[PDB]
Amino acid sequence: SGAIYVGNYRVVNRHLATHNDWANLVWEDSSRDLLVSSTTAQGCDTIARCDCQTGVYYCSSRRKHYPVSFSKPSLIFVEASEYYPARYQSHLMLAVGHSEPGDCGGILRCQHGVVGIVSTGGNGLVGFADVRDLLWLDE
Ligand SMILES: CSc1ccccc1CC(=O)N1C[C@H](C(N)=O)C[C@H](C(N)=O)C1
Ligand SMILES: [Zn+2]
Repeated sequence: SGAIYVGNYRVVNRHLATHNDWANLVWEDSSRDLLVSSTTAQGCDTIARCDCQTGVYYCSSRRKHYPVSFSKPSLIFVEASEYYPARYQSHLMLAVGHSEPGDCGGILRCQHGVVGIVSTGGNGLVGFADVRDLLWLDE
């Protein structure tokens, strides 16, 4: 679980969005596993606008932060799951690091701000949905 709170927006994994997220929907994209809902309170986070490929992410299944080197956002095949058919997920960045399904929502940050959230993983891999291209999150 986890979310980004920026301005009057809440960014979550689309597959973990609540009934309240859908009732306050701003934008969603199944191919990216992202959903953005509106909030009444002002957020605590800021978004990176950069091309960093290193950063630190929070791993709830270890209660720890880990440093990572990750690939640039790209179209990657993700096998069928409880929430999606087998498909290509876009804007996904992979890295070597521990993750389990419940780690989705953990934030990845670089020196410039929030980069994205955990969205996929595997046998010693962790994948992050990028948010740096969503320029409208800052206005
Ligand atoms: C950190 S996730 C992880 C980690 C280790 C091993 C397996 C996973 C699960 C994972 O990769 N999923 C893909 C995700 C998606 N973005 O399509 C939907 C997730 C779901 N709950 O249906 C399953
Ligand atoms: Zn950066």
